Parts: sequence; structure tokens; C-alpha cells
Amino acid sequence: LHKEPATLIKAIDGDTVKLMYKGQPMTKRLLLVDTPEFNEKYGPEASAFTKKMVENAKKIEVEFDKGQRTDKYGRGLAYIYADGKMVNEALVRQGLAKVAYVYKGNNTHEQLLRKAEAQAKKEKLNIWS
Ligand SMILES: Cc1cn([C@H]2C[C@H](OP(=O)(O)O)[C@@H](COP(=O)(O)O)O2)c(=O)[nH]c1=O
Ligand SMILES: [Ca+2]
Repeated sequence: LHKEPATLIKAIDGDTVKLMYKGQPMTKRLLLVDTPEFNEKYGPEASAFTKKMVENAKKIEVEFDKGQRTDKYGRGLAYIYADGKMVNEALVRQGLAKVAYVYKGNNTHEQLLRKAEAQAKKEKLNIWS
């Protein structure tokens, strides 16, 4: 996989962000994770965590997996990096997202994320508390 440049347009919620990618505005949905909706428990914390991560970043990168790059809603499916740190993994490590939506073909970082989820659950963090 390769990292490609993008710039933040707007934080949306815990697992979606609006970025400018190849010069077009696009809503990116984070691969392999599920954050609670803003209206559910830890939803506001997940949105806040992602917002901080992307808004503080000096460099945001998008990394597509091997499979489909857009979902049925037209959202980009990607791993997103903020100054080299993966947002998807960070949310999971903090117990603010579950590993989820693991489809054959877009799952290169599954093991990495499940490893994070295990540590988060061990520490009884947030969703696991
Ligand atoms: C993460 C991801 C979600 N999706 C679709 C599945 C779900 O369809 P449904 O909307 O019919 O349930 C939806 C969940 O996204 P959200 O968690 O943002 O609601 O996004 C994909 O198709 N591929 C993916 O990799
Ligand atoms: Ca969600």
C-alpha cells in the first residue's frame, strides 16, 4: 500500500472526515473500524478524538487498500494518517472504535488493528469499560 497526500477540509465524526484528495472534496470513511454515532455512548468522545488528531496534524495522508476504494454512498474507503500515525489504529487502541466491516480484500491492517483492540479491551478502555 502507498500513502498519498491529502488536506483536511472538515472533521465529521469518529470515523469519517472530509478531505481534499487529488484536488476534489471527498468524505473518507475509515477502513476496518466502527465508532459509535455522535448520539450514542462514547460517540462524542470518538468524534472529538478524531477531530483533534486530524486538526492538529501538519501532514495528513490517505492509504487505500487492495479492494474497493469507494463505498455505496460514494465515501472513500481508506486508512488515514496524521503525522505518520494511523487514525484507524489509534481509535481502536483507545477503545473508541471496534474493529468492524472486515471485508475480504480490504483487510491489510486487520491484524494490526485487532492487536490494538486486544490491548484496549485488556485495559478496559472506554467502550470496553
Ligand atoms: C467501513 C465500510 C463501510 N461500508 C458500508 C457498510 C454499511 O452499509 P449500511 O449503511 O447499509 O449499513 C455502512 C456503515 O457505515 P457507517 O458505520 O458510517 O454507518 O457503510 C462499506 O461498504 N465498506 C466499508 O469498508
Ligand atoms: Ca460508525
